[PDB]
Amino acid sequence: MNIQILQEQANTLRFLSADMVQKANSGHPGAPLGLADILSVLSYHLKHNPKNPTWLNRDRLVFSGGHASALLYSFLHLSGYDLSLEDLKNFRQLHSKTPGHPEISTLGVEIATGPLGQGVANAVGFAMAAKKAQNLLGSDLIDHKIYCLCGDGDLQEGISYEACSLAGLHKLDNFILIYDSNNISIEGDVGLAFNENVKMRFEAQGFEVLSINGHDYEEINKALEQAKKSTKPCLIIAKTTIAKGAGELEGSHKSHGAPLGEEVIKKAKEQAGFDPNISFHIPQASKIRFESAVELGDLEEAKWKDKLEKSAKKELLERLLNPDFNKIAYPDFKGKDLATRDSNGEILNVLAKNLEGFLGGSADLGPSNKTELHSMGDFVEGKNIHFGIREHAMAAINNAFARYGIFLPFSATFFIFSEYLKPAARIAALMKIKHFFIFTHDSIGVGEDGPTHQPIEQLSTFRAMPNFLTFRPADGVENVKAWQIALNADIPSAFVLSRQKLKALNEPVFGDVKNGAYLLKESKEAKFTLLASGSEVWLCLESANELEKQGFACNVVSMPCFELFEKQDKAYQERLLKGEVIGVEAAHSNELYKFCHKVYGIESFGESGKDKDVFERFGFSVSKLVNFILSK
Amino acid sequence: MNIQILQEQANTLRFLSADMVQKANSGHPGAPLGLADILSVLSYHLKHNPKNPTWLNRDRLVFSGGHASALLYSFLHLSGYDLSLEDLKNFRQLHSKTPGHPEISTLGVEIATGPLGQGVANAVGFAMAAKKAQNLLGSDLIDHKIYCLCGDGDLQEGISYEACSLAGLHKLDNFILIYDSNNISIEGDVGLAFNENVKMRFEAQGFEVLSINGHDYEEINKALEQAKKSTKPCLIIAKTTIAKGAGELEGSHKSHGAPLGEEVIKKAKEQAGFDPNISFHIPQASKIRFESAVELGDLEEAKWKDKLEKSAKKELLERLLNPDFNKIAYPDFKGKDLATRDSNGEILNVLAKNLEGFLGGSADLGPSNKTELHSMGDFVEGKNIHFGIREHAMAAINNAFARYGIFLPFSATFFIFSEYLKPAARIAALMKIKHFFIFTHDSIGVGEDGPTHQPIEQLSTFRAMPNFLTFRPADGVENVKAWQIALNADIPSAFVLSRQKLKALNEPVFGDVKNGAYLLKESKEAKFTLLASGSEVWLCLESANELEKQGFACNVVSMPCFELFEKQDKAYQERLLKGEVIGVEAAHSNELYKFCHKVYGIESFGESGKDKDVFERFGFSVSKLVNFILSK
Ligand SMILES: Cc1ncc(C[n+]2csc(CCOP(=O)(O)OP(=O)(O)O)c2C)c(N)n1
Ligand SMILES: Cc1ncc(C[n+]2csc(CCOP(=O)(O)OP(=O)(O)O)c2C)c(N)n1
Ligand SMILES: [Ca+2]
Ligand SMILES: [Ca+2]
Repeated sequence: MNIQILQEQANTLRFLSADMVQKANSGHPGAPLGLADILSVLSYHLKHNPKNPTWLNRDRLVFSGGHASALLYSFLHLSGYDLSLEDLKNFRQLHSKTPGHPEISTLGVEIATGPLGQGVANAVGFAMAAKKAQNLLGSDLIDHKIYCLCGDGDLQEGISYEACSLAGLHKLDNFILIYDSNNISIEGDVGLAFNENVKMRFEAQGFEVLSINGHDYEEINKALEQAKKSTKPCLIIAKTTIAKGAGELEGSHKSHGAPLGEEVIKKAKEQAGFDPNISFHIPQASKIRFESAVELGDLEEAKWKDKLEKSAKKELLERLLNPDFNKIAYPDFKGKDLATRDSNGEILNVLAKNLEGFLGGSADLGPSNKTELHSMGDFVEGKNIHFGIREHAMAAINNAFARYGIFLPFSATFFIFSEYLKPAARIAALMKIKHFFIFTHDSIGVGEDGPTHQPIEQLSTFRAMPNFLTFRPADGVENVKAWQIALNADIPSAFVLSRQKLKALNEPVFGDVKNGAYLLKESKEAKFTLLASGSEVWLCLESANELEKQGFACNVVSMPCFELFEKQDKAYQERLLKGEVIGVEAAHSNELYKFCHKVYGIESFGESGKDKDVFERFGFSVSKLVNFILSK
Repeated sequence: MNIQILQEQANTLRFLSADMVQKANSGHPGAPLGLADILSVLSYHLKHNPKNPTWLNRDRLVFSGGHASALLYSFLHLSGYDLSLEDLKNFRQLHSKTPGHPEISTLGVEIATGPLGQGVANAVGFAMAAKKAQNLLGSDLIDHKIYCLCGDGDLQEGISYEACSLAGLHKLDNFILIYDSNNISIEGDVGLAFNENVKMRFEAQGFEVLSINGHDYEEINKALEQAKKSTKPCLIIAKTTIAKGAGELEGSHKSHGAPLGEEVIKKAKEQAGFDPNISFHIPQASKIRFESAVELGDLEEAKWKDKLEKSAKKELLERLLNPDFNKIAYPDFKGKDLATRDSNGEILNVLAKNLEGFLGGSADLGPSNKTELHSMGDFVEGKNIHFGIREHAMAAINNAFARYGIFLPFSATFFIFSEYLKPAARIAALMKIKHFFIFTHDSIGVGEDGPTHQPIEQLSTFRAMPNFLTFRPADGVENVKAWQIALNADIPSAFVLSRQKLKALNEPVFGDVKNGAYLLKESKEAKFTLLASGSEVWLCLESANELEKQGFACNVVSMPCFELFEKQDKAYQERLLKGEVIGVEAAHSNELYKFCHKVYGIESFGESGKDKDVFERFGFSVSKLVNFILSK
């Protein structure tokens, strides 16, 4: 470790990154160039095995400024991960392993980033997950760091303050946040929009704060040594120059998000002692030095595996890595009238008891969402996590729990406030992680709290989001079957649950919850089919009975999951959807026109009043629905 | 102003609030009881006219903890606003003037609150709007305060840190934030989830911070006098006891969100010297003292009107209050191929030039969203607001600009990051305010940045949200017509705009943009109708020309606004939607099944690659769409 080798290594990273952006004619060269000295020093401190990116006790590295992807990919390549030089040459191209922002399908990428702020919160989540993993498995087996690189944009986002609040509270002395402070954003000088005392901000949240020049190798190294010894979460404020090394583009906002240009790169290479006429050059000394991570990480992982072999926690780790969902005996809710928040809370408790890695919490609404895991204690010793009023950071934190390697997390709030965490839910979907979203208080049935607390459009949002099952169970039995599918699925799920008591259903007549929609009532030569979910299913059952008394044969379809129903074959859908099909939901759900001729929904915002008063006002009564169905 | 009258006034507020919650058997009595001493003192400082809640230079009061509604309503009633005692007795009842959280249809309510954090950001917005109003009209005409009451929940939300960052930057010495620090939330002790040094946090953001006992009248008054003289935004940290005055429920989390109970209220009244056997009692001295606001506010408004009469800014205020949208000469984009972000940026500049109160900005993406108002300067002297990377607080701030009385604000970001501000967009919709949302980079056409930056489900979300027009113009001419409707509408609008160049359309054949969907091509005996919006309209025009060459008569429908089309009469919709109707959009838009037999959309997340590569991968080519339409 000396200046000449560190300079060569950092410049190798710079010019790989610049060359990648240039070949693509797209991307972000400024942050890579600004960060290249820090990452060169950090490569000496990072404990990781490039040949086994799943090693449980690896240090976790997060690039919250995911636009700096070319630098990440340069580093993964150089360090010996399964990412080739040819992969680097296909930066930002269709179907490459080097997409414009990082994706977990690229080995070595810990978590997808891009939407600013998320990475900072994910890094907090990894640090909390590491603290829990240490509680379970012991400090002999879990003792690693979590490093996050972030920029101005990350620290302006609300989610960064939310997550960092939690990091200070939980004394996350495994978390090192490195802030690239380059005074530049897309609109130019960061001073146009931000002038906080960042050191005071973070000290207020319980961090130790170090302040460095991010192009001085000795200072970077000294800060990392001191950070690694901290008794607090630590922030390193690193003053850098955007596009450092790129001559006329140094410090320019124009370097943020467009290629540097061929001539700028040539001049830059000249100044650094690189040949301007070659691209994608990796000097020998740098190549050997970066790739030493392979030998060193192999040895560290071997040492760890030896500690695991001696551990009393071997069998526990095996259960955490291989949960048996089929063994679980769920509650039997057959014939029991209940609010689905209450059925769901019972199920959460059964899962927490059966699954040592199943945990989670609510954003200050445990008692209302019914998510308390009774007698299972508070984090870190126990399983209940108190996220505070921090819906967005809760979801981004739990995204990281779901990536850590041994956890099955849930996030809970009122369905209306799903909107506060939706960007993080989207990242769960993009990554196809197993993270469960618990959303209670699902409709105008909320009643008195009024229209700011009454969901209308949120069902449409979650249904429209790809890679995300949205279950809206009509009773406890549906709620169980929903969980059984969710645990076995390869994508995340949300559970949309009532405040109010719902009536238990009779048994399926044809199909079941796994088909997304199924029949509760089936009539030969049906003139009408009433299709509903959740709280509206009994309205439909009753309306269908009135229609039958008037001489109309009816099917009734329960649809606890739209997305699953979309996947059924045509013969199945045809058997359910007979005659004139009317969909009925306390939501503004135009998507039901995919399966229904008519939709009996809610097209406005709600009203503050008693639940029965509000449902009647919005037309959810047997008399009104029957009059609609009979068109008069 | 003495202790005996202040105590009686505060207890009047307590027991009105308690009695209201109790009669409704629903609501939040804890915060009202905790806040009653502060609001009693604050009533002496607040400058307002109960008989004219639109008085432009009134102090603006915001209850960010909108669950404390019963206290707000008690105060409005007592002060002489148009809210009756009978209204108080219909708290939380269907169609009352006293809904569970405050709504602007209740006179005296400055902004709808309920979703935590929003109010704090709205209060920052009112303070910024006041600073701008002072820039325009002079400090002789604008010199009022903005008071915000907030709780733990507000200050844990990210949006509160975002907005308070901006308040410190902009030196908002008209903003007084009063934090009800009662150590209690729904999950119990706030320490389970939050332990920041709140004074240090706010000092880091450029605030003066005062710390008081919120049940000591002299200390409250002294803090307000000092706050009103501050050269910084000021935070008053007020230590209170939740449900103060309610005996066994004092300091209990059970008082947060459920009625205190009849016996608890009786005991409370006994201890305060009120008759336990009467409800909704207003003592004479308190009644006279609170209602003195009527005489005092009438006199202050009269004095102000005299200052207005002498002002050089009289004619300007009249133009601000009565904008003439019909006079505006928009750009003529007929036959011009352009990205709709670029057409839209030109329109923004024309509006900013024509309308003295039209202003706004982007969340660090001015250069990319094309929202710079060229040569119109930076806030406060000018019109461009640099929100930073703070999408959520931007929207909540602009909600308040739209409520202030003289402004027409826009908020801008990439459409994918609309998700970060959606809860505040919902409040714009709930209030039916004129606030315009500018969302560029609307589809997989984004290209290289990849799936985290490529909208899929966001169109469904905004369409599903009530009271919100979502325009997705196919060319510059549609973009203009969209603005013309948006300015005349009684609800907010979003503009969903391309990164990439789009082809100019030919003229409408039947209907126009004001109908939501209209015909570009109409054929007798059409076998197919191709319906699209935005960037997909030319695909449809070309595909329809290929279908015609193969012998199939086709209609082509441009649908720049789904919500407007939903409002057209059946005869109009029937003329457009002929034969087999296929909807085509680069979105996962199942809502199109409302108007289409088939939907040719995107059902997954996107991909990082060149825009032309990504569109081809996802099927957006004439050959592929024609093969789909011909079912083979
Ligand atoms: C939530 C969110 N909003 C907006 C963006 C677009 N964006 C990408 S980077 C950037 C500026 C970030 O600057 P910094 O974080 O300061 O980037 P650096 O320029 O210094 O490379 C923005 C607004 C985003 N990726 N995510
Ligand atoms: C964004 C958001 N999340 C959750 C809620 C539900 N909620 C209402 S008040 C509250 C606790 C707020 O506590 P404080 O603000 O501490 O209320 P106080 O109990 O002291 O009356 C919560 C979680 C909400 N209204 N908005
Ligand atoms: Ca920066
Ligand atoms: Ca509180």
